[PDB]
Amino acid sequence: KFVTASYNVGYPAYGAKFLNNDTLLVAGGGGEGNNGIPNKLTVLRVDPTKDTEKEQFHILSEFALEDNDDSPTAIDASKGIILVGCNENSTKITQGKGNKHLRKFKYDKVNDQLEFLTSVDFDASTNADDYTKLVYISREGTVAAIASSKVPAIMRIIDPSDLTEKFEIETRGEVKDLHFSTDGKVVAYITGSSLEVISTVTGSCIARKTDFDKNWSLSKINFIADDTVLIAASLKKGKGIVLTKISIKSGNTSVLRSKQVTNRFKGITSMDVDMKGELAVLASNDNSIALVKLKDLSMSKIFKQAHSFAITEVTISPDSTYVASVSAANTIHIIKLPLNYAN
Ligand SMILES: [K+]
Ligand SMILES: [K+]
Ligand SMILES: [K+]
Repeated sequence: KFVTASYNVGYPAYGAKFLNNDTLLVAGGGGEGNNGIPNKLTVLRVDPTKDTEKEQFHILSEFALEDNDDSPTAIDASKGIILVGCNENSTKITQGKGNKHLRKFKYDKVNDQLEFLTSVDFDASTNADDYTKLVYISREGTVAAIASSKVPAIMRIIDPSDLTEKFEIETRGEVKDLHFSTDGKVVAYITGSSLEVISTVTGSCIARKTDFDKNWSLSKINFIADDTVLIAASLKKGKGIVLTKISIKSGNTSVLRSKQVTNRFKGITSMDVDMKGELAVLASNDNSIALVKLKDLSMSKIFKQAHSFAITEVTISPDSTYVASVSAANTIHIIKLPLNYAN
């Protein structure tokens, strides 16, 4: 019923995104050391049904980042535009030489090749410990949002064409996760205990919510419909994951439905929702990939030990055919779903 396949990409992977139905973008590396381990962007064609590794995972192109660059920490892609969070060498950073840590690439869909376009230093930081925590770009590729680990927490909303900052949002607490609505006109973000919704056009508040259970730690957020977000939280005391749907309208929010979908794990490291808005995928702390059917908020399948440790990102192809996950254990896990699985 499910076809699965695994591949060792050759370096610890920290980001993954599907460029189309069939093509996976992966980013990561061994970091800045003179260690014989590359820092790379890798583009692969995947087909988990085939018999050999070369057929299941075909590498279309690779971009070698600097051997003395940090490993990439975050990526996203939309319509051939690729945005990558990646510190330069710590020495260059520390000695005030500049940190072009937000980089723009182009994937040529016909050439399959990767091109470095331009990069920019947004944080103006001289602390090598600061990294780009979140990188997201809207479906149409017209707006993006990035988030530093640095203090105080700031969300920058930028133009992906030339990497200019549209506006700077000083968030109140630490930004946990982040998502754009499908039209790209709204970005929603979460801290550990609040939801904030902002227009990407004006920078104005649209809606806000802070009355979550005090035992909840908000973890991830994805849009599932035009005016509806899905928030994943973990139990502070106890073990479990709550998925909640919150509707956003006219300055107010309302909880459509809330439900704990499992008690098997303590927390999750990644979440994605398919474009159809029907399926959610979770990557757990204990290294599982879980499939959640959004109509019922029910967990319908768990792939135990899909990586050996640290699952960094999970991504669903636009046709809802493949579920891809990558980890710091150097592995890529591919799941093929039966057609209309969630239905
Ligand atoms: K290296
Ligand atoms: K890194
Ligand atoms: K998200």
